[PDB]
Amino acid sequence: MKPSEMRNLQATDFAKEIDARKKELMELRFQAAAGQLAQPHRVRQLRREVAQLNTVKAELARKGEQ
RNA sequence: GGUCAAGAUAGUAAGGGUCCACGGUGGAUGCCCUGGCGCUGGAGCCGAUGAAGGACGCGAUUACCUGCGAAAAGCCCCGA
Repeated sequence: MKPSEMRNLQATDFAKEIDARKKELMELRFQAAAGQLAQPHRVRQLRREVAQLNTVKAELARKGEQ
């Protein structure tokens, strides 16, 4: 989610922890339009995760090279 | 009482007038402020690591605005 158990992983996993959510974030987005989205928040969350799932990855891009 | 004659005179308002009562219209007036004006002082550059100012977007529902910008009404960190 954010702690040292987020970065904890592989760069590729970051992607996996990305390209998988936006796979949920889709089926969700579909549901909505199809009517049944009972997890309005899920959306916002899943989303918020992807944010972190990059901000971090991005924090590395400078720590270990400057 | 009456009839006849001669006189005189009022009343009704279709509509109007003045005044009062009560209303409608309309926004003056008074009180108020979520908005302005001036002077004093403070502060005084921004931009190819891409401005100024904008287009299209982001929301469970979003047309206007606001904040942002696909990491999209927000993401990390430090403090409070």
